[PDB]
Amino acid sequence: MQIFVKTLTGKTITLEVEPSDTIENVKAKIQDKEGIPPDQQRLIFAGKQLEDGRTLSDYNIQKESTLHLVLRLRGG
Repeated sequence: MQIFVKTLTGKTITLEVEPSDTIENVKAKIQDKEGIPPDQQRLIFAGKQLEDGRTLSDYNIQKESTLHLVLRLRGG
């Protein structure tokens, strides 16, 4: 399944992942493309932060959805 990722810079990028992918493996995909360490990024959906070791299936995230990519800093 594919989806779109939106950052604070208003950048939109599409990623290919499996519904059984772990928040880790997925972060790895993000790091590989954005080169941003996973320890500096946080992923949130449905107002909830994804926990490490869990699969997407855990979080009813279906195909073609918008994921929120937040950096280490909460904001300005």
